[PDB]
Amino acid sequence: KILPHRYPFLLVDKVIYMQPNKTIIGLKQVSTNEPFFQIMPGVLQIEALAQLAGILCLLFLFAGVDGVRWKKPVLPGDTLTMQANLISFKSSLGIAKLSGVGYVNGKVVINISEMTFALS
Amino acid sequence: KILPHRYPFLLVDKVIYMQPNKTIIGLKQVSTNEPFFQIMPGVLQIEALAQLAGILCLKSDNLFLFAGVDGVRWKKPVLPGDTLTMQANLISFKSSLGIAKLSGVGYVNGKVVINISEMTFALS
Repeated sequence: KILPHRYPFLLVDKVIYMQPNKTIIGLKQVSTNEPFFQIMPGVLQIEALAQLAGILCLLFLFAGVDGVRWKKPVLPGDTLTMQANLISFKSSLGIAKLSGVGYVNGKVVINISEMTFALS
Repeated sequence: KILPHRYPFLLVDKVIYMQPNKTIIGLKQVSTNEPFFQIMPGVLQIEALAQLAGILCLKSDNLFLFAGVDGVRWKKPVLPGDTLTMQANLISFKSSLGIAKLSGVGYVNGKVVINISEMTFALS
């Protein structure tokens, strides 16, 4: 099943765990045959985490990101483990914001304080 | 030529203005031709500027990797054919801890389409 993404390539090979309106965990095996291909740029990590967050929430648009630290370089051979948490949602100012964290071998390679998304 | 960027593409067609230790303006004419996508992914706009900023750090002096980014806001959508006008500003140079901080803005037809408060670079 596939849904939004302005970015052409979905960066979530698998949603291994999801809890409606609360949290979601997924992962990505970085192959040597990735469309954006050697290291996965942290900018595409934001993306992956953005998509996951979007999976959870499910129109939506990526309105902004805050607090991003790329502590480590993702390499082909690395499996990006990701978890995003819904911080707030507003059937008002139609805005939703979640936080995301990505790991490699149980170690944090990326941190995102808050990703903001807007309706339609 | 020159530049480290872990994104295969150089999202900056050309630097139309440079003031070392201070600022830099560049253009990116979004084309239907490219890889990312049809609308331009916000994250690549972070990328497009991040590279523009990097180009400036390189002019200041030394490898600089992208370590953090804050206060990013995507106001308007960038469509193909749009001419991205970006400008990064050198915030600091606390390269005690080997770290640089630039801010950045991108405009399309004189209107702000993206804002990045702080982009952090560092070590090697």
